[PDB]
Amino acid sequence: SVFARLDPELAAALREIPEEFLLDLRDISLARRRLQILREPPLPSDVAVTDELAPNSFDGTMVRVRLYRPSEVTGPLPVLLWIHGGGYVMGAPEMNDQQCAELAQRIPALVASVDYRLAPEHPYPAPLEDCYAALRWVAERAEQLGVDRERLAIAGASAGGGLAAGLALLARDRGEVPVRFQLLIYPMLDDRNQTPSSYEITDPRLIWTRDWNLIGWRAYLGREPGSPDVPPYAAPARADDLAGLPPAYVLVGTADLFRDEDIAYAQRLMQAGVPTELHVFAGAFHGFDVFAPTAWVSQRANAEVLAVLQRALKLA
Amino acid sequence: SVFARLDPELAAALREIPEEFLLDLRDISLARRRLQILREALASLLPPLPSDVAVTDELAPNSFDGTMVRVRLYRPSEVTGPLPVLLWIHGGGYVMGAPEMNDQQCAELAQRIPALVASVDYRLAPEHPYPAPLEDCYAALRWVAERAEQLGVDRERLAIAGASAGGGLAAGLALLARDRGEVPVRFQLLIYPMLDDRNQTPSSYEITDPRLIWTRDWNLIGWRAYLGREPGSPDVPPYAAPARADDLAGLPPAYVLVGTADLFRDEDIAYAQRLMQAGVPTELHVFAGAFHGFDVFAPTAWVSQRANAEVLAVLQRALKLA
Repeated sequence: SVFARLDPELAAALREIPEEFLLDLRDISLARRRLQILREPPLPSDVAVTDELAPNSFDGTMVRVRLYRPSEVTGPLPVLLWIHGGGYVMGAPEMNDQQCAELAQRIPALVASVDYRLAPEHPYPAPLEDCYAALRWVAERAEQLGVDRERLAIAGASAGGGLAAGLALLARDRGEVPVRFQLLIYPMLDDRNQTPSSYEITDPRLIWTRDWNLIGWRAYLGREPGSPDVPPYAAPARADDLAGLPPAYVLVGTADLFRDEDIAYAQRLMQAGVPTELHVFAGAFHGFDVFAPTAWVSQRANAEVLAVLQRALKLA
Repeated sequence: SVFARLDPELAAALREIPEEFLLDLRDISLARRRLQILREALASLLPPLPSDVAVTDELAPNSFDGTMVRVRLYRPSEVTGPLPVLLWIHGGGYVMGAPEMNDQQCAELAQRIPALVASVDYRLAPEHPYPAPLEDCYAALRWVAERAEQLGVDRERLAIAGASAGGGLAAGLALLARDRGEVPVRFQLLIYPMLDDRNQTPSSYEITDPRLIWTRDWNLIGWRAYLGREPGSPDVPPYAAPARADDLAGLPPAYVLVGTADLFRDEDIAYAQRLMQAGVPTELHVFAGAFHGFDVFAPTAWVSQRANAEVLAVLQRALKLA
């Protein structure tokens, strides 16, 4: 009944999750250590996984970038900068090792996954400047990394899709690093929590609720959600001028808190002349693609993300 | 340049069409000829209709005015048990087209879903304005449901579908069928539907060159013919222009497809999002750099193949036995 608006296969996947495994953002610290304990087929043997460090001139820190290199392939590689989710307050690149290694192999591409700092300890702009530092490092060291600087895509899921959208705006405005494509998977990109869908999801059995969203945005901004003059890099839904952004793909489910902000952002990209594909999946919840990967709709989503990245990052 | 916003493979397809083959809606008889010529150019490049699909014509009674509506049936031979049914409604801006224009698409859907496909020969504007064309589709829907046990079809697996003007008629038919409460509809498949007469969305101003198939001016002429009133007039019924419908709750689950370079981009996105907000399960797919009719004008393009494969996959899933 909490599951009533879901694709029946997705409802069945969500029913098999024990109540004690669901997110509780009362205590960020517990939710994290509980999540990392939770997580723990092995990774492809033709993908080399290494950790590198990128200088961040924001505060002079070093950002860890986890690289996934397809060992088989020859010639220079396109690159996918991947940004993980977790509501700006949790997650690590390791949570997406499986997906990143699969994309490295199948695109094929060098996948560079950003170990960005978390809120509330490191609010905006720190986590986005971490992503920008990673992007700048890939671009600058392209020949050393054996990548084509002109085939640089950025991608993220949820909070990571918000960071990816804000990275596209920030990269465009700074005029240093060209970005070929942006792949936004159910991006968390509107702090205001005023869309119809932002009121529709309140039960923690649906993964990401309005209550979790308010806590995540409050931590990330260090300001109340919907505060005046939140920078467009922090909450891309607020960005007025979207002209000259990279070609985009946006995916979201109809049973996602972010349905309405994701549709509005994709439509505004289109109205600013940015080439944009938008796919809204019927009865799909937040994280359906990774929490229920055997569902017919999840397989369609995962096959499509691969197909659009193959096409976008393909040599001319 | 006119083709600047298009996927390069789609721009290549449109560059190949001679200027003299394009639609001119300022003369409806000329437009019907231009479409016959385009229809021949497209069909030229396609294989023959499958041999295992029987194509026949039947008549459905229309109690609106007592006329009979031709319904063109596409029956896959290799399936002897109960079939789902797809009611197909062709495009043509409410002023042109015939079911024969989609013989290839309907025969392939009948074979591949598989389903009985029933294609509506609705009357055209301006000779037969709203509501006649929609009541023709309603008469066809009612006939399929009533005759189901002799057609050998499952009336609990009845989908309605259309392209462009046919997608407007399909959306209007879902509303009319919901409100009359006689015939349950499992699914509505709307391909770049023409469903807002008001022409006030940003995308409705973006396409003015006839080389991009459907322009603002063609849209205003089509709507004017269909309504028998100026487009954007007050009180246009929601059945005639579904974008105007206030309450979308209880409509059949939906699939909506449109390209970013379609006049209908913004009305299609808005209709799909309003379905989702009314609790109707809805899939929306907007294809980057795709023009109006990209799926039939440029079927070999990568984006066209993805669109055609997805329409099939979605219908197979919506119409399969539980």
